[PDB]
Parts: sequence; C-alpha cells; structure tokens
Amino acid sequence: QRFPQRYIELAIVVDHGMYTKYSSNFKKIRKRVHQMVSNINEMCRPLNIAITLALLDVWSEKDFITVQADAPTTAGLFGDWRERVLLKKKNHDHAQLLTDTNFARNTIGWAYVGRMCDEKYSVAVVKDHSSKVFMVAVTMTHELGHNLGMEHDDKDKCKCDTCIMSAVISDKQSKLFSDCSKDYYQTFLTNDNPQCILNAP
Repeated sequence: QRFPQRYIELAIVVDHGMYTKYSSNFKKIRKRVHQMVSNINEMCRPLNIAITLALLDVWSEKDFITVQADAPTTAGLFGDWRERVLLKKKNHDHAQLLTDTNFARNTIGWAYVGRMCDEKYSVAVVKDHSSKVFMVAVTMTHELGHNLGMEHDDKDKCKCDTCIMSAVISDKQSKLFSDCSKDYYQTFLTNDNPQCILNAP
C-alpha cells in the first residue's frame, strides 16, 4: 500500500428539506445514506482509509441551523452546531450535512481545506443534486478530499481528466483519485498528520 492505514468515522446529517424530499421516510433515507458511505469507502480504498458511518442524524422535525443559499455560510453554521451538539452525541472525525437546498452559484458541495479532525472545521455541506447515488457520493468524497488537504487536479501536475478532485464534476466522473490528489494526501500526512484518523473505531 502506498499509504499507511487511517480511519475516518463519519457523521452524516440529513436536513429537513432532504427528509421531505424522500417522503419523510427514515428507512429510505438511511438506505440511501448507507449506499453513499459504501461508495465513499470504495473511493478511499486506494488511499488506505477505512470509512465508517459513526452517526446518522435525520432532522425529521425541523432544521437546527439556517440551511441557506450561501454554502460557506451554511458550512460555518453547521460546524458550530456539529461542535456544540453533534460531537456531544457521539464522537466522530468528520461530519457532512446533506441537503436539497439550491445553493448559490450552482454549488453542489463545499468544505474547509485541510481541517480534518478539527472540532469545528472537519465538515462539508453537500447538495443531494442527482438521483444517481454515485454522483452525490463522489461529491461527498471530493469535499472529504479537500478536508484532507487536497486542491483541485491541475494538468501540469497530473493528467487525469475525470478524477475525484477534478475542478468540475462531469457525467463521466471517475471513482479514482489522481496522482495530484495522492501527492496532496502524502503532504497532509507528513505535515499535519491529525491524530483522530490514526484511531481505529
């Protein structure tokens, strides 16, 4: 394996709009979230990172934060709530909020760069923007990649055209991380090496 073993315990929060979208059916939502996690786990296999779903929270009554059009603003409110409320329910390493919100600027996902394990900044916000589970899962994986210190693929640095960290998603989206991405992850493990992902569940 090119990389040493790491583990990311995810918390996934499904907002009220997404709950409504899926006919307020908890079972159906849980199945969809598990299928997403199985895809994130598959995509991280070449990075030697075992991905688990530590916690699933479905906002079946109302939104606990204002899930608004600006994704970065929503991410900050989510990181705050994650630190103050979600982490108190069960420890986990990274949390993503899934929503049906039509984020501004045609945004389908957003996350802080290189802040994996941070109590407030180890988060991403992702729009459930396709009926295709894989398309949403690869968006979750792209944001996870940013949180692991990855920037977008650059043709001078690597040749992959449809890898996970491509600057823009496409219909032909690949499930692979480019060499640009693997090199950024190596840099992250060497310079940041956060302790929470060294810990197996």
